[PDB]
Amino acid sequence: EEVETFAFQAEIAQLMSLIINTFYSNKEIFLRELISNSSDALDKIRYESLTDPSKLDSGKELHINLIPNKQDRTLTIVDTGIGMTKADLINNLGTIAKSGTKAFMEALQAGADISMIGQFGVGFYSAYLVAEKVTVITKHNDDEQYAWESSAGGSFTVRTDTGEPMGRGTKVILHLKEDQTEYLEERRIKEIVKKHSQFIGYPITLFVE
Ligand SMILES: COc1ccc(-c2c(C#N)c(N)nc3sc(C(N)=O)c(N)c23)cc1OCCCC(=O)O
Repeated sequence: EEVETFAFQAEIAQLMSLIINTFYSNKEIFLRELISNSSDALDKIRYESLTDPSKLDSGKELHINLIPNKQDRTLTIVDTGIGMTKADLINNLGTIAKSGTKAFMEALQAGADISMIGQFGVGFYSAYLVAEKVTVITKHNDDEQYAWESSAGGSFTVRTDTGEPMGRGTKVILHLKEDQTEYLEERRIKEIVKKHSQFIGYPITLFVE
C-alpha cells in the first residue's frame, strides 16, 4: 500500500497465458511491437502539439531510448510520447484489448502466427515472450506519474510513482527471463532494430553499458 491490485479482464488473462505457454521461437518480435507503440504515442503528442504548442512544455524532444542493464537483467524502452493517465493505464493500458484478443485468438486458429499480434492492437503483451515481469512508468500532461506492474498470473498493480520524474512519456521495463538475456546484447538489439524498425519516424538511441 498505497498499491491497488486489479484482475485482468478474462480474455487478456487468457491471451497472456497463451503468450507465456505457447512454444514460439521468434521472440524478438516483442521489440518491434513496443517501438511501434512508442512511435504511436509520439505521433499522438505531435498531433496535439500542432493545435496546442504548450503540450510540449513537459519536454520538446520526441525520441525513443533502448536501455539494457545486465546487472538488473532489464531492457527498458523509453519514449517521450503522450503518456497515460491513471484511467488509460487501468483501461487495458489505453486500448480495446478485450475485442483485439478475441480477433487474435480467432486468427491463430485461421492460420495466423504470434508475430501478427500487432495487427490486433495487443502487441504490448508480446513483452511476456521475453519478460517474467513488466513495469510501465508513465506520465501524461493531464495527470501524475504512475507505475503499472504485472508478472502475469491474472493480476496487475497500479501505484503513484514517487521515483525519478520523467516529464512526459512512457517507460516499459522488461524484467527478462533467465534464458532471454541475449536481448541485453548490443549487436542483438541493433540487429532486431535494423530488421523490424528501420523506418520509424523518431530517433532510436541504443544505450551502451
Ligand atoms: C495493450 O495495448 C497497448 C498498451 C500500451 C500502449 C502504450 C505504450 C506501449 N507499449 C506506450 N509506450 N505509450 C502509450 S501512450 C498510450 C495512450 N495515451 O493511450 C498508450 N496506450 C501507450 C499501447 C497499446 O496499444 C497501442 C496499439 C493499439 C491502438 O491503436 O490503440
